[PDB]
Amino acid sequence: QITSTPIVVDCSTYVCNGNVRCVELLKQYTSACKTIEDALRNSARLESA
Amino acid sequence: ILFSKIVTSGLGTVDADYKNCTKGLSIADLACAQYYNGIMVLPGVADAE
Amino acid sequence: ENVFAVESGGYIPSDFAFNNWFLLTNTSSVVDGVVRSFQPLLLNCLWSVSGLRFTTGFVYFNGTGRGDCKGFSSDVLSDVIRYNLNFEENLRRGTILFKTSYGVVVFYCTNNTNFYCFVNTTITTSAFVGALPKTVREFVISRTGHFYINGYRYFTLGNVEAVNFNVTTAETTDFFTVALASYADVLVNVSQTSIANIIYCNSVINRLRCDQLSFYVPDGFYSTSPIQSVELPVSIVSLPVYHKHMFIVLYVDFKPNITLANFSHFTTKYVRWINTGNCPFSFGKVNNFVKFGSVCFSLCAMPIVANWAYSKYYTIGTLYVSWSDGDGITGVPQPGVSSFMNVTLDKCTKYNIYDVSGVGVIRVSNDTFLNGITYTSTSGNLLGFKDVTKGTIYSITPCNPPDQLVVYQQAVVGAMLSENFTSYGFSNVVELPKFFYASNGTYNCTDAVLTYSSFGVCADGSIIAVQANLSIPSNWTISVQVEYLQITSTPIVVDCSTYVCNGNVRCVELLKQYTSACKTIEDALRNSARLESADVSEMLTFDKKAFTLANVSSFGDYNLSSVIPSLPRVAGRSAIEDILFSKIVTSGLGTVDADYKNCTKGLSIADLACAQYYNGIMVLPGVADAERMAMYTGSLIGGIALPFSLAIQARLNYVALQTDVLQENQKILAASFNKAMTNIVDAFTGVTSQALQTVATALNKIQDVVNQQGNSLNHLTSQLRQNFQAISSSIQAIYDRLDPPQADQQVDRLITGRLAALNVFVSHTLTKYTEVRASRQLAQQKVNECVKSQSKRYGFCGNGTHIFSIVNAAPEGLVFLHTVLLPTQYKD
Amino acid sequence: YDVSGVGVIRVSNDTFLNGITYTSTSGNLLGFKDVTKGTIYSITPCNPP
Amino acid sequence: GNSLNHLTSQLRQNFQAISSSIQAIYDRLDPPQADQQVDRLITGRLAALNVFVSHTLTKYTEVRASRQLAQQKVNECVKSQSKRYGFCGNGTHIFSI
Amino acid sequence: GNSLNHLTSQLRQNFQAISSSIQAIYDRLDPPQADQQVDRLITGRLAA
Amino acid sequence: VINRLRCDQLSFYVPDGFYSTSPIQSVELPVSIVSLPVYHKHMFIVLYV
Ligand SMILES: *[C@@H]1O[C@H](CO)[C@@H](O[C@@H]2O[C@H](CO)[C@@H](O[C@@H]3O[C@H](CO)[C@@H](O)[C@H](O)[C@@H]3O)[C@H](O)[C@H]2NC(C)=O)[C@H](O)[C@H]1NC(C)=O
Ligand SMILES: *[C@@H]1O[C@H](CO)[C@@H](O[C@@H]2O[C@H](CO)[C@@H](O)[C@H](O)[C@H]2NC(C)=O)[C@H](O)[C@H]1NC(C)=O
Ligand SMILES: *[C@@H]1O[C@H](CO)[C@@H](O)[C@H](O)[C@H]1NC(C)=O
Ligand SMILES: *[C@@H]1O[C@H](CO)[C@@H](O)[C@H](O)[C@H]1NC(C)=O
Ligand SMILES: *[C@@H]1O[C@H](CO)[C@@H](O)[C@H](O)[C@H]1NC(C)=O
Ligand SMILES: *[C@@H]1O[C@H](CO)[C@@H](O)[C@H](O)[C@H]1NC(C)=O
Ligand SMILES: *[C@@H]1O[C@H](CO)[C@@H](O)[C@H](O)[C@H]1NC(C)=O
Ligand SMILES: *[C@@H]1O[C@H](CO)[C@@H](O)[C@H](O)[C@H]1NC(C)=O
Repeated sequence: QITSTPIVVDCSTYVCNGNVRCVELLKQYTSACKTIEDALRNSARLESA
Repeated sequence: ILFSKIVTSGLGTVDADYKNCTKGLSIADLACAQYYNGIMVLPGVADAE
Repeated sequence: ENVFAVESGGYIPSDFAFNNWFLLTNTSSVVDGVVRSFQPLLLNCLWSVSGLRFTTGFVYFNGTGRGDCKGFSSDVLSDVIRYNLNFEENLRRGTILFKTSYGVVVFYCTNNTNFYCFVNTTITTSAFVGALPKTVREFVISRTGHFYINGYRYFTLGNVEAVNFNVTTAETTDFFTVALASYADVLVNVSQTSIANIIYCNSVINRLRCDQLSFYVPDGFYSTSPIQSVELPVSIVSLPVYHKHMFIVLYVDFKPNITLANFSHFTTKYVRWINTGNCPFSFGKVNNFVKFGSVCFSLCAMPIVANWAYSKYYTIGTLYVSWSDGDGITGVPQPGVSSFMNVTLDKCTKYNIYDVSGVGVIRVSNDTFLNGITYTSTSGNLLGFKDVTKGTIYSITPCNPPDQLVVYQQAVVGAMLSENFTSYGFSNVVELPKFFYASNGTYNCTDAVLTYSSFGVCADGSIIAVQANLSIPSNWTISVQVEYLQITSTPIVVDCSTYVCNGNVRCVELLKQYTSACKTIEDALRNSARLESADVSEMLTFDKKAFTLANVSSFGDYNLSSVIPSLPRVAGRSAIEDILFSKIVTSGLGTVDADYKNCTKGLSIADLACAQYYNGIMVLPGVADAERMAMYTGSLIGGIALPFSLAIQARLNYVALQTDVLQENQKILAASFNKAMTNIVDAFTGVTSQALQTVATALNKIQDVVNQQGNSLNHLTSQLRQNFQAISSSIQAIYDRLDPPQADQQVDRLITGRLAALNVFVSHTLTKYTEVRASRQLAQQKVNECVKSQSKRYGFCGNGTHIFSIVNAAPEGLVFLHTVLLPTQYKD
Repeated sequence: YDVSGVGVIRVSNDTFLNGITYTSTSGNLLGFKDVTKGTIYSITPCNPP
Repeated sequence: GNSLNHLTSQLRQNFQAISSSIQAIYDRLDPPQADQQVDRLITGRLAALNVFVSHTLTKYTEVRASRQLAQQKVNECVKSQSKRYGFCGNGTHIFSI
Repeated sequence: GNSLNHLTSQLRQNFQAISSSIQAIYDRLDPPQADQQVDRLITGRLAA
Repeated sequence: VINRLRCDQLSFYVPDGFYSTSPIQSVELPVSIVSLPVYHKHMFIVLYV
């Protein structure tokens, strides 16, 4: 096996399914999105390089 | 032959093509079902070419 | 005067110092940190009125009464009025007057009756309200009636039309600025509970910054979903039924008389003096197509509660409902056959199709499925439906699915999309095999900077794919190239008990039942930190004599002045590293230095480094201390010095004998060296396409690497607010409210939450370390292959023919100053 | 101010205008103002690790 | 396939909310109680997402070893004759494609 | 040792459910509510 | 103290290293309260059994 296929997720769209009020409420979970999607983006970058 | 013998899994597609996704002409195939949840399968690094 | 011209669009001019603009709050003002919040900071007017012209003079929220606004004006309804004073007698004398929809209110304060403050009200009555703080200097009123002093909400007046002063200055020096404000939402750099500076969440890039809590943005492919329309048309689809209606109407009358009339479809009506109670539905909201099998109403319990001034509550009665689940009862917005089907295509539309409710864009589809009526994905979202009246199949695509942006030099250059039209103000759209790509570039560029797995984007945003006598150069130029490699991560350790139980002794004594939970966490952290310290400690060799060969005199015409580690300790940091450490903006989210000597001595309120220490998040001292790094790098520099230009000439000789060690060429190459050195120190200090772009990349990568640690730390220290479905977020408050039997049944939720939080944070740590390890091994390899040696491959040690390389300390990392030769000024 | 807790209370020489209760990101109180005298009392937990 | 299905199916469960659809919640109740409903869903979604991250990171670190091995095996047995038995197959190596 | 102990001890916690044991919880309640009770145990055990 | 630590390790041997610990707060504590001024109109509720 040489490579997986990199995946990326988008926090707010997954969690709130696009309800604007839910997204306004998700701001209270400080950095709760950042630390997920960063841990996916950086690994995808490493796999590509 | 290998590419024909190995069968993709209906649990989740692992390569997707987004450009037709928002056109609405048809009910979405599994790739756009995922894409409406923000799961965005990226193009594989090692293209067959 | 620090008074300013507000710019068109209501922006504060970015260099304003805010020297009295307190951040307003209803509670618990913060000490330090980046916050994202709504605040009244979009200004319709600011005018400065000096003591020469203090007069009585009301202001309405419609802006009438305003003075000569400075710089800009607008006539929208402002929501708030902010008064910034400069005269110390403040509100101690004179009075504030207010107009309300049913009377007049006046605020005054008196000591001789400290200044205890009172209100007079006429539809006449008076009330005690509070006491004047030591010096009011800024104060604010909301149109809804909240009154704020020095940022804190003291009382409410209800809705107010206009505000007025019976006030005069003490001296001709004095003036006050009055400004009409409305809410923006903003990112604020708070320090010492002062504002330092802000950014508005206006533009897209500012949306990113406003939702990464980061003033810097790295380069990379950040995703977003564009904001939806504030309003929607409504569509409804139903199965045809035999139509019949019942009104349910609740009548209220009182004096300090509730009745039900007559006490397949139905609807509900309700008709400074209703709550949902324990019912799993809300009166009125029942109309929103909730279902029941049957329903009964009687004078679960919905108490009807009168309020006075939002200050007293009186349960004037209770309505009881009983309901069965099932169908045949639904809300309907209006009261014998055939279903309505008001459906709008293309417009993003709230829908209730077959009692599945959502938002999306409905469209006609060419698909023809004989089975079914609604089609769903595995996630349970509605995808499409069949009009039973016709067999028409419709598809339910959500509006604004996520895009991916390309950010470079803190600008948006390009955007991948799933649709063929431009957006965001970009110019042209090209179709690539799996997506569209909008941008503003023109495709003349030939060299990318970002690599989307298999594509490049160049500075314009143009996507590019990537994969007889001779004109020998007459001369070879030298150039400099920079690599940054991360080499360590600063270990963190958590005291599991003091984090989870906050030190409350009952909680600590409860935690013991969570057998070995804390052990297997803190043990994983400790073991990682040991390994980190050992693996770095072993890597930093030394040799005293080899180091001592390094001195700036001992290099002739090649001016390494900025690299040679400074005279202290064996040494101090060298000038380039000094530049970097001053250049990198330290994170506002998580301080990764520590000093615990001060955290209890208490002379000043705890700064972040102690604030996160009280929860046990003990940042350990770094394993690669500055002095040791300087000593190592010095030993390397003296190693490569080991005549100083004669070794260089030996290399030039090898790469081209007859040209590159001619004395004139030697001198020229010394000049080229000094030039390149100067150009890079220029680029690091402030204001080339294969040179300074390397500097840009290294500064980006370093700022990124700092930022990602700060955010990992802030996740953990921010989950302490989260109440995990318990009565309240503070353990002490719970034990005050409950007897131990119920107290434990509540506190078990906080414990099972916070242990999840730690079992995540440990994962962030251990994966970060495993990413670092590969980098450290690679850096070691590059030390062996390309400073202590001469490279035998292009590219691996700079794009160029190898001559020599140089090593310096940097935030958690090493910088390699490679140098290489390039062909130049060809002759046939 | 209806925040209940345990701590050492100590007068502190730092002075501010804004606000009343000073709190960290974790929501622990770090110090409170005396409205009547303007001294700021810092709050420090007993037995930090 | 299993990893993606698990992730995209956690999205269906109700995590002790009244309903697994956010629009249903905001339709049925009044915002101050609907919020302390929806915070259950939000926490459950975040949990599942943070599991899926760990599936991805483990899969990457497991494949990294295999890739580095494959690059070693090619650097041997195609660019050269092999110099040992067994490493590139039971028998005496000649070449590999 | 500690790894495996931390695994096996999670069964004792009731995860806010009425009881830490499935038989008891399914005995004392009616199925359409015992089921959404035991949901809590399921989710807790999976996270462990 | 070392036994107090062992009781947290659930082990009779404690490998050499650095371990985090916290001393124990005292068994009795002064109550202290601070409040804004308010108009007072105290009421009793007294239940008799
Ligand atoms: C302190 O608490 C009060 C309420 O507890 C906050 O006042 C509320 O502020 C929001 C926005 O800041 C107001 O919402 C606005 O209402 C108008 C109604 O016409 C609407 O047009 C706007 O689009 C927006 O929805 C809200 O009405 C107002 N009052 C209440 C009772 O909610 C105040 O902001 C809080 N202060 C801080 C610093 O948090
Ligand atoms: C947030 O504001 C603080 C000041 O309140 C900034 O800290 C200062 O920043 C300047 C640069 O503008 C440095 O020269 C000072 O040494 C810093 N002093 C202190 C005490 O912090 C901080 O940099 C600001 N944050 C950002 C991202 O700009
Ligand atoms: C504000 O409202 C009052 C009464 O509605 C009116 O007299 C006044 O002229 C208004 N101001 C402006 C600028 O329209
Ligand atoms: C109005 O305020 C004044 C002082 O500002 C006070 O003397 C007077 O009693 C107040 N009016 C009433 C009706 O209490
Ligand atoms: C792109 O170009 C057009 C016209 O040149 C301009 O209106 C638009 O703002 C530009 N956008 C960016 C991001 O450069
Ligand atoms: C796709 O976009 C290009 C330009 O971006 C345009 O010329 C072309 O007509 C579009 N094709 C379709 C099918 O929309
Ligand atoms: C090198 O450059 C610095 C820059 O200020 C200069 O002061 C110094 O004289 C130069 N030469 C040496 C040998 O350091
Ligand atoms: C830490 O304590 C020492 C004691 O001398 C003091 O000099 C230093 O300034 C203190 N640090 C801070 C941030 O107050």
